[PDB]
Amino acid sequence: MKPTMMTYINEEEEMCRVILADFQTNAEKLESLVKNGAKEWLILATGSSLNAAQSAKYYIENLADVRITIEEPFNHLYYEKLSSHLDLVIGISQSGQSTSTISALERVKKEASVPVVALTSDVTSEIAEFADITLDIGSGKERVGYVTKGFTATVLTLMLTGLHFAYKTVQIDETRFNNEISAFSRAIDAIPATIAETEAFYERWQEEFATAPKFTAIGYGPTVGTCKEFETKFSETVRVPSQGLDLEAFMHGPYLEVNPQHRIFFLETASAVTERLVLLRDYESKYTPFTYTVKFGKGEDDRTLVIPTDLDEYQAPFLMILPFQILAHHIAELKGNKLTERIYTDFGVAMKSKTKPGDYA
Amino acid sequence: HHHHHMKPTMMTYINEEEEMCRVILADFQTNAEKLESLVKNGAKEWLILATGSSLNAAQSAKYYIENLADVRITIEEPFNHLYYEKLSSHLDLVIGISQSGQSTSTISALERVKKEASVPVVALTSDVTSEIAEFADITLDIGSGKERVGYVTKGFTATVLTLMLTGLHFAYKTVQIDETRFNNEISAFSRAIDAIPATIAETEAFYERWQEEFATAPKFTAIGYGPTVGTCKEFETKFSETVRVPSQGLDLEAFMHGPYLEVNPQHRIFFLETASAVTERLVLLRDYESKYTPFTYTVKFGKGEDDRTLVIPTDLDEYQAPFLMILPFQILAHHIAELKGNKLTERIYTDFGVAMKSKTKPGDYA
Repeated sequence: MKPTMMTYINEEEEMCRVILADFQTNAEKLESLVKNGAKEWLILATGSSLNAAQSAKYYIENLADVRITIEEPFNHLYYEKLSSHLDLVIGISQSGQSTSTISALERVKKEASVPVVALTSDVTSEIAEFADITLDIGSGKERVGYVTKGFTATVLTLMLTGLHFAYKTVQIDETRFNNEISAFSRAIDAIPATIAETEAFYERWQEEFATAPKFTAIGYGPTVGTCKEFETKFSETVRVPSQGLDLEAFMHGPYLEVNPQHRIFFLETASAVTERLVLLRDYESKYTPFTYTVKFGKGEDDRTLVIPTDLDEYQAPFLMILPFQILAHHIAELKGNKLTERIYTDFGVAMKSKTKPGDYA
Repeated sequence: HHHHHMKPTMMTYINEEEEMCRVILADFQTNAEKLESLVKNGAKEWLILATGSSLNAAQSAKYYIENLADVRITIEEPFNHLYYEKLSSHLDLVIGISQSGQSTSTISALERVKKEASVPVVALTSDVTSEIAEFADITLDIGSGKERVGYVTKGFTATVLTLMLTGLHFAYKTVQIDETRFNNEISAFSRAIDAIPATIAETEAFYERWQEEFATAPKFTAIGYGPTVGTCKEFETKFSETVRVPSQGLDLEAFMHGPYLEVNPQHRIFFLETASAVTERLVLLRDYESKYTPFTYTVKFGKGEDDRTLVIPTDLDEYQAPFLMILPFQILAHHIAELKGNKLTERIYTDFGVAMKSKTKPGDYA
């Protein structure tokens, strides 16, 4: 039997337990390159790796004295200038085989003396050549190309690395450090219940998904990274048009597209701007009956998928993606998309975007 | 006087672009000087705060400006910026852009910058008397006048041109390009403006040739790279608002890390082709996807391979290209929307901006 996305989703709980138990050693490796701190970071990543970076960015910036810029690497190589104020560069590629990410790091290594870290699931892959250190996201080899556990591993590894960096640079104290670890431990404990809740939600609403012509996920701040990975996952698997959007970006064009067949997910986190999400959900629910909320802790009705733990908005993207990983798989299979039958398998090599054929079952 | 049958349409405003651009070109040195008065010691790090079509305009002009001047431009969504971003210690200039000047996100993000930092702030808008002007040191007019259709066309074009010409003048004034280059750039934009009517006509011919392929299109994609990613984002905004089927503007290489797996034989895919270091990558992708959807099209300058290419009849380089490369899509958005029966003069969701707290006032729409 070939693995499926569910194979890997079911492996996330233990994988994250291990990452949380062992994160200080990778963080120490990174810290040793920037012993006086590193105020300005550049992350070079594409696809789910870029979405992972976007998902972790504000958690890191909230705790550490750090500003993170995230750039698509092909664009970066050919069109961007390097900042003279850069203190650390991180390249992220789960496979370590995306040519754009590799090539962008090579350019940074050739042009600047800034420390370069690679983050990957295969520390012997091609990306390692152009980094001072190469760190392991802790996923192992994921043999389904519609990445689930590897995305989650990247997000958690980034967050915990930033957490430790904040502590080592004396931006937070031991109590805050430990309380953050406790939050992640509780979230990991909630993974099976989160899977169960998503199963229940899917079973309840499956008739609304079978012929849905369009999906949209709306988030804000940290959860824009979750919306981008929703987009990537749904596009690749469900294969109907799917969009992940910032709440306020939505208000300057996308709202005009809404029709009564749109299926729209609202990602709700506790924040200074939640009232704006509530206004928009109430408004759009008048025009489409196919609205859903994903949120933490509390729920009000059966159109809300309640993740049974509490995370703050910065931590939230670690677990907020999980329901969507599952829904992408289940809705794709419902539509008859047969996800173990691979498609466009010659593309990465033909297009010069991958060093090798995908190592997928 | 409201006359229901005499309302302006997207075509009204498209048809005003040529004359509007002549006037912008005539007068560009004045706005540029106003900006330059705020950054006399130089300005290497710029932040542009803008949303929607204003953001897409910034993205469309960014690499033109960076190619001529030793400047780095960061473009940020203003709501997100206000609530989630830190300011760089190294920022030299902030530009807020809003065509109406009434987008609360952009206004509030500038307010934060005015309250927290001493960095000069410029606002670019069609209405210099609007709310955005409160939170800028100087407020510059994009030169469009009042556009009373929500699906902006001329205003978008005015913003891209105003940004490019401002950056051109900045580069020349600061002795980063020579007089020959400065004058050659003005001539390139003048030729492009003069090519607007022919570009309209070519787009009409292309639309007439392929309209049957657009009528029942369920998904559109536009693919670009470097400068033309801005054009792709404005394609996405315009098509989503008017044609109202899922419409995506994508970077060439980003397409290769997820979107390619969505392709099916109903996808209508536009390839934006400019001369560049990376055009061979676009050729590879077009040839590959043409095996899996029959609905492929190219938009390019100068000359074209076949009748599935829309040929914009002037010579613009890749950095200048986004000024004119949007024009065919503005026309196509209109025409395809109307073909689909979408009745664009019938306003929709008109309570939204005020109810959602994203606009300070109702839209001034015909």
